[PDB]
Amino acid sequence: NLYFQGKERRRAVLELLQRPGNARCADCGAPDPDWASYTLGVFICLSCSGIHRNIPQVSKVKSVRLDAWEEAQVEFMASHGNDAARARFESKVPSFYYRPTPSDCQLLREQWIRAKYERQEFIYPEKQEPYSAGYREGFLWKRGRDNGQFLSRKFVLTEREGALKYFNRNDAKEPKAVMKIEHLNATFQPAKIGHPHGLQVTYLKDNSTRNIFIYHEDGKEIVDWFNALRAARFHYLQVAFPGASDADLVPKLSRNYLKEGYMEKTGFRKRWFTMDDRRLMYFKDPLDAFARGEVFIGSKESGYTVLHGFPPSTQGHHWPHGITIVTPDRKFLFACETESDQREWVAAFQKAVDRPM
Ligand SMILES: [Zn+2]
Repeated sequence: NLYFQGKERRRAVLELLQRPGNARCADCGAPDPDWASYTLGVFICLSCSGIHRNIPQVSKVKSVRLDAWEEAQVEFMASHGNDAARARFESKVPSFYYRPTPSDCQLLREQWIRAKYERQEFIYPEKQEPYSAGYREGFLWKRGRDNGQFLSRKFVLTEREGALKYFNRNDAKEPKAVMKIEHLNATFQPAKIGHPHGLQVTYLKDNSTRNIFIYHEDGKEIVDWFNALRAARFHYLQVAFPGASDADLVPKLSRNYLKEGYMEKTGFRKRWFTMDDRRLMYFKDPLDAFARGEVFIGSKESGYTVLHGFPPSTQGHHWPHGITIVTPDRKFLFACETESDQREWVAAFQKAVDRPM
């Protein structure tokens, strides 16, 4: 009964999706993947399948449900799969190495797939040296301090000195800037930086917060920089926090910002705000080289409250939608342009409020 034959082959491959090990995209972790690399033997989301197609000499994809399958292809998935791929392709992933989520930028999702399956960095660990050696140097494009032009500059990350440094566009032996690892936070910001490989590096200098904005033409190179920076952070935290587990530390290597955007602050004046964990920073503009100031936001239990609207007898022209933050010592007033802005900011603030000290 050929109908039964066809049906059985179809339900065989579907049943593989219905294995717990295959319940999430192999690459980004999105639930319920619908596609497959029948050459890598993994189940993946639509988005990751699109990336896989761009490495055709490595990965060939089909829809699990909507494409025709050969017995041997189904058999290959059955002998392989996502657990198998974890053991094979993620065998030697360093603890510091950033693993992308579905909301990450394309660069990170793409480079993850390439690192695992193309370059096979976690099968052959000598390939990990760019981000594992505690020393890395190379050229990067850096946004001008006070202008929008990028200049190519030599950067050096040196664990021995606990710093990232760059140099002038000259022969000089002494760096232009030294950025200490202890308070360095690197996040990818392609939208903001206006380059798909745009990396923001934010650090503490002379008890003030500073930003640089850099990129490399090559996706691999920038992502190597990023992971090198994480390595340095990790090795730092390990020293700083004896007895802390890997899991304790890894979430601290770098931190995406809870929320960023324009708000008005007390007259009222528009500033670009950035919520970094418990630290609400502001700037004149997103590409400002320095923080103009900062507000700390502790726990509800520590006397912090987030309230909607403005207090009675608030005066001025402002944006319509107010937020008040009550601290044990002070009051902070903000005005948001829109309600969704307000809702968004309220929630970010509340995240800090709701989290114990
Ligand atoms: Zn995916």
